[PDB]
Amino acid sequence: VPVTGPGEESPLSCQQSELWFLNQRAHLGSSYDNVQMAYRVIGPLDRQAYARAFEGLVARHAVLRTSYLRRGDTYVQKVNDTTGFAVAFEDVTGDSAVTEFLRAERPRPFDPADRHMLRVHILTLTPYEHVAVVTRPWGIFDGWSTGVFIAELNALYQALSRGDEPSLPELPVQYADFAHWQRRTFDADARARQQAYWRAQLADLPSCTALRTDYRRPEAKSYQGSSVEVNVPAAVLDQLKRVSKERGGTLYMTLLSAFATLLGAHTDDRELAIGSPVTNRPRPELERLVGYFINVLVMRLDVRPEQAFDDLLAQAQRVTAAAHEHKEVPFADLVRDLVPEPDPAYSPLFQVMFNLVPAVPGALGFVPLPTDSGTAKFDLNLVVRETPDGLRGYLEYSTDLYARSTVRSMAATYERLLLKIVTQPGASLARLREAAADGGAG
Amino acid sequence: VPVTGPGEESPLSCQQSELWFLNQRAHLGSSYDNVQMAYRVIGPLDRQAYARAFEGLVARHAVLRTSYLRRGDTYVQKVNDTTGFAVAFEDVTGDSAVTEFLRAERPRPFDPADRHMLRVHILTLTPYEHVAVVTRPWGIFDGWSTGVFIAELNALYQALSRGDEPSLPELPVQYADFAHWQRRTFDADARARQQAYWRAQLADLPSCTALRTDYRRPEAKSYQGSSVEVNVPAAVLDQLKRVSKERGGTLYMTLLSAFATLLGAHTDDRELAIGSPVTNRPRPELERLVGYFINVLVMRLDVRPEQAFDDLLAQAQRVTAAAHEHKEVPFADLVRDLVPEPDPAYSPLFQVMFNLVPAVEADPGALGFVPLPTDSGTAKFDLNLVVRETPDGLRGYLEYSTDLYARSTVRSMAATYERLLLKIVTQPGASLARLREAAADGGAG
Amino acid sequence: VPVTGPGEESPLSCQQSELWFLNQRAHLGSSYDNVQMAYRVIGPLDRQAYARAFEGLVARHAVLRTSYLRRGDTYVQKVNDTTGFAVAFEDVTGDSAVTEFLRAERPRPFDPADRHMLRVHILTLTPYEHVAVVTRPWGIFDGWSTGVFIAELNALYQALSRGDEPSLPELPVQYADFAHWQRRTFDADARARQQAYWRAQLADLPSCTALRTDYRRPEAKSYQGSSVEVNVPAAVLDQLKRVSKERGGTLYMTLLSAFATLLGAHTDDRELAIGSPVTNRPRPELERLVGYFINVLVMRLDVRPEQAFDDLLAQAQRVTAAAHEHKEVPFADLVRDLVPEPDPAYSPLFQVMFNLVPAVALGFVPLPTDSGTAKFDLNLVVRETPDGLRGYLEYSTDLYARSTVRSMAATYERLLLKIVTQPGASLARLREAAAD
Repeated sequence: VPVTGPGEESPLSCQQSELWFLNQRAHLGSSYDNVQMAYRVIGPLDRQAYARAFEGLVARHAVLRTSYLRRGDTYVQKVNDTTGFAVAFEDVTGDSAVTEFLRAERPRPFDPADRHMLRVHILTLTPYEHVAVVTRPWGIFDGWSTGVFIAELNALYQALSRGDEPSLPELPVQYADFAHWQRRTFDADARARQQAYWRAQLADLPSCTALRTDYRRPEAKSYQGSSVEVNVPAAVLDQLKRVSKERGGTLYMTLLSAFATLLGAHTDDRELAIGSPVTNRPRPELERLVGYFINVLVMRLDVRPEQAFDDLLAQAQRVTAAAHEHKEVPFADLVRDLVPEPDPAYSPLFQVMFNLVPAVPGALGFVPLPTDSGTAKFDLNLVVRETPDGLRGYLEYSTDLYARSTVRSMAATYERLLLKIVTQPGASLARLREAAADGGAG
Repeated sequence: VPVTGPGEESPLSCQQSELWFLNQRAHLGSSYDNVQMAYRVIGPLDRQAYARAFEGLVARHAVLRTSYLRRGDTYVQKVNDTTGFAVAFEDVTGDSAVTEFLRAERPRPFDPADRHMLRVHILTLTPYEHVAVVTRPWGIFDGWSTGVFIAELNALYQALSRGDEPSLPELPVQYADFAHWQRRTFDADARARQQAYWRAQLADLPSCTALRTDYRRPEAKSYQGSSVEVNVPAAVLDQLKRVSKERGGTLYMTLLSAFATLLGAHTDDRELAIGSPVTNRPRPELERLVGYFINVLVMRLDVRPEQAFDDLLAQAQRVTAAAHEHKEVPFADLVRDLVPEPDPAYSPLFQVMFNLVPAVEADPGALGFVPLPTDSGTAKFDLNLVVRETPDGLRGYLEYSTDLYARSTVRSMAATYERLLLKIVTQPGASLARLREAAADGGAG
Repeated sequence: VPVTGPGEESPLSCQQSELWFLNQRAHLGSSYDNVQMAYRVIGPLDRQAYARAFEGLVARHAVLRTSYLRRGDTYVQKVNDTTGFAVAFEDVTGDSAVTEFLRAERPRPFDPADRHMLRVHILTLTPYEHVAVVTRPWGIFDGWSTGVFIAELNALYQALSRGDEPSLPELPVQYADFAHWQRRTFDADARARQQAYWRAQLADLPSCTALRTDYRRPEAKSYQGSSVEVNVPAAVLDQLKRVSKERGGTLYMTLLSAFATLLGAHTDDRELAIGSPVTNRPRPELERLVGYFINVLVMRLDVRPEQAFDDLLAQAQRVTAAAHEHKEVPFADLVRDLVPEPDPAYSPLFQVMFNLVPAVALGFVPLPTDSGTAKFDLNLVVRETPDGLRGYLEYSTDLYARSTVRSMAATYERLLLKIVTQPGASLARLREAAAD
């Protein structure tokens, strides 16, 4: 129930603890992690209608028009009005101008005192070719909100291109409403409970996994990265679904177990810590809001190589079930508590990350543009998503520690490990790794 | 209508002029064109039922059990009974072992007098992983026959795994009946007319296209090569279909015009010759038969760079419509008549080929099928673009001769083709030079 | 003595009975058996001088410019001049490009009427890195001639690069003179005697060795294969050379006995036939020529498991000594006279081969080209080197997986140790000891 008005300074929610200005780094800059979306629109596009669809979308969701101000040693959020938001138009000559503009437009800084938190550009190449650029600061909204945003934008464009009017269901809940409702159902007792659980769980855990890289770890992190591409056939994915369903688990647990099995080849550690972002939407009134509902949990797994994959699956199921009950406390709290002195040479509390993204006549075609920022916050980052023709995704690595060929071999090993898990229903981790290694020179 | 009795010799069809033993090469071997088809089976497979499904496939299609006997200075085809065919079983440990076994199995020779024209291997890895291998000589059946083969194989296996009896459509006619009908439905006047048309159409054309290559052309072709992949997004494919249907043509003409536009950047020739295999199944009955129904036609296009792409599209539509009217005479006869002595350095009458493959059209304990790569390492032409249309866009590969090209040049060619399709979509009235310049914003490859 | 004039036609030698076009296979191709020879040249290389070195090398050796003409039911050889030969230059960027170019270049055909029997390519990678490629058909010259070829090429390049004059030993005779002399000596009586000896020696022998294979033997050989490496330390090689000396034998006999001991674990037969190429240059004048002097002889050994290794070594002594007295008759004639109707499933008269080859600014790094070809079931080729024994075990991919062949190679390397330590043990005892 709405408890906010104009000019109200409302407290930040639990998930706004890492927006963009609370994670400053001296050697990187203040805007190194701006999130940019680039698309190519193919077909006869009405520029004015499409821009007015963006304006209506910004006026609909209140997060895109929210500001923040410093209040002593903490920060607060403030809601502005939609006046002053305009879609910029530029004429470009070819793809070289487009890529130069994309490269020179993302790193321009956002400010907490800025009144609109969205920048929209429409680049016109020909009357049948347009590029839409959406860039926003970190911590504004997540991938689920990105899908909602894109679907709503498509609906608004289809409605508004003609003489019609925007016709969408209203949003009874604003983000500040969710913040207040969460904050009143959140006390020192629950915070202390979850911090105690996570300090007990992350006990006696090495500060950095013994990942045998290619190049010796630098004394300081440069935060430069790249990515290799991952593909899994649809038949293998269907068999993985069948395997997971009859074992009592889910697909995420199976893929996390496979990732843990892969990383056992690059380290001799008995325990492995992998970070994993989860969504926090515990209410039927929150599947349409555009906002940041992502909290990172750390998963600990036992990767002894003489055990069966079934035992690893059961352990991963138990760990995942336990972790989902204590996902309220922010990760930054755990970083501050359990890591007093962070070493600039590696990330705190984990160095690898696994992320399963949720699925989800005059027409227009949309081809996403390649957006490779070159940033890698951790040593490794496997982001995969379910698709009708199998599993698609990529593996992001820090360029200081690994060579491209080794990361390619790792991705191929993951793809072969999934098949070997499917086809060998009783093998051990070492047996599965040996079976996957027979790739025919890769 | 069926006009052949059991154990009757029948004449060869026009498309059977390209089998494998009528086109031998001294330094290459008789089995250098063997076609191998390997795929992986995931799930609980009944090996014996699958072998019986293969045997039923062999017993159902009489091309798979047809011999070729020499009568005078020509050949005739005889159909045998299915007895003698068997599936071979091997236990294989690993995937590199599978690759070595596949490389060893493919070049094994086939004989024209052999009673069956098929080899089937089932390789057991685990009780839930098998590899099925099918090998045949060239000229036995084509890709549409491969689709029919796979579909009826799956149907037979579903019928046989449980204690049922197969329910498959009865085949109206045999391939020998088709050959007899084709022999009756011409009195050598149509053949002479098609000779005349193709002799007039291909006249005054250079013997070899003046393509620019990385390496110098040897005095004798080696017939080795590899390929690089081609990928086009589904949105671009849909917009290409929209444009092609607006212009009144088909998608094949648009893709062929795009290929002709790409090739004009690597040659100073004003006019190109591109060969393309086409299907000739001119009755409803033959549409489900397993056999060879393919002929190759040479496409002659004018690629002057100052013309609009619409003019090239119209010319391609005209040429393609004209070529499909004279597609019954074999390409080998054209080579014999127009190229009395062929230069061993290059292939006759064309050196680049374009092929658009027709598109291929849920139990709880079902089986998964994953195709396995088959890198034959062969190259019959300088360049060979093979693409097929899929629900997720356009898939294919660009095959090239390793006597002439490095891999980076062919990668650049494929990327330029993929960019050219998009630039064709987004720029209606641009010329060929403008299209090439717009597509050239790809970072030098 | 030279008995050949310009433009004279000479008869074919006995060793020329297996060139490449007298042994064609229909399904394989005429050029499936070409020999490709690639090296890497590191340092500042004068390319024109090195090509001129190749031209002078082709002019020096008359086998490289010899044609073969059909006169009746047989062939004759004619020597041409050095005009028409040239080195081909290419700019290549990368190593995968070099590999692909090498794979493309080898299978190009050779014709018997060609004036030159070589193809030389110089691939420029950088102005300080080059790749030299030499390709020839089968039956032109052997490994001894390859060593002579390389040494003389290097000498010519060293002489020509620094503006000097070439100084090479004069060739006393030419290969056609050797063929003329051979026709005079081995005419009608030695042929009959050797044919009778080989008919008596290879009688009552199984058609095919009953080896145990991973896969079922196909109805027709495909001639595809691979290989695995074989490595032996120098101390072991020295001990083997010593233990051969105490018996009066040589290293070849000891290695052949060890190879036969290895094969007895995979076969239940009491008799083995092993083929082995043999050098035949029975004159001082023939030691420096470039040509083909190789013949294949069949060695028949008894491998009963209760005998000691000493008895097998003595039997190898006897058999090897007896075979070298009858090495003039070609192997093809023996196959024709002994195997009238060959079986396409296997090779004639033997299926396993053992080949021991004799031992041998800019830096040179060879580029190993694996052809993927196998003419027999198994083929052990070992080279003697200062650091030990180097070579490979080539196997047919129709019959064997790689793991079995690697296990065989490791067992052979261990069996050499077991032979060195205790030569008095039986064959079964050494087999059990070496299986660990």
